[PDB]
Amino acid sequence: MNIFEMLRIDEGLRLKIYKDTEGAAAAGIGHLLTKSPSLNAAKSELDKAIGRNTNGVITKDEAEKLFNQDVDAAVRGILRNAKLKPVYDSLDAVRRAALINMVFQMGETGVAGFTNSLRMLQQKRWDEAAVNLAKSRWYNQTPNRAKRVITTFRTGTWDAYKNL
Repeated sequence: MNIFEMLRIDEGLRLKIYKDTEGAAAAGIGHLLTKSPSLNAAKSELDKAIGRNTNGVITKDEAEKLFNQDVDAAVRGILRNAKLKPVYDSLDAVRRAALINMVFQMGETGVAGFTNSLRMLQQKRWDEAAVNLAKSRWYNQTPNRAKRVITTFRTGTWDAYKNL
């Protein structure tokens, strides 16, 4: 199990533009295209991202290419962030993947906002961090995914993804 397999499980794979959990236009493996409600705006962003006229459909190879770029961008996003880098550096390899998962899902700005949880993660207060991470719109909007991520932060193992 690794970060690509983990996010692949949480994001799924769609070879056509689709609305994500929160209405935004997305495609492939959780690749956010636009918050805009325009199907034309989303299509335009997809063509731009892929470099060709997709007409809203992409191949598996293209979904994966976008996926590699997005994971890479999530990591570098974490490493350039003053609030996130310290937390990331203090974590073991499995928990680092959990932090990357969150950033991939809600952006470094959103995650950097989980101030108290980050502090708790830094101090390695796993169970307190888990409780605090659950008191969020994030958890309430996407409970099944949030608990797999929270469980990963709490235990330091891949158990929450093992049964999947």
